[PDB]
Amino acid sequence: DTYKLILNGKTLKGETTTEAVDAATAEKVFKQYAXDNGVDGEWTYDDATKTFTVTE
Repeated sequence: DTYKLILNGKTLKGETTTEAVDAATAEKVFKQYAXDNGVDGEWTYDDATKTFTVTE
């Protein structure tokens, strides 16, 4: 299904999606994407909304 990543970083801000079979695939894309974008913050996940949040 479609999973969402909400980025609230110092310089990086946005919302992206990915297509994954499960959230624990989605996390290991998002936790790559957040690497590529040098994001180092606190992560939360809400299953009801299939949304990841990372906050520097």
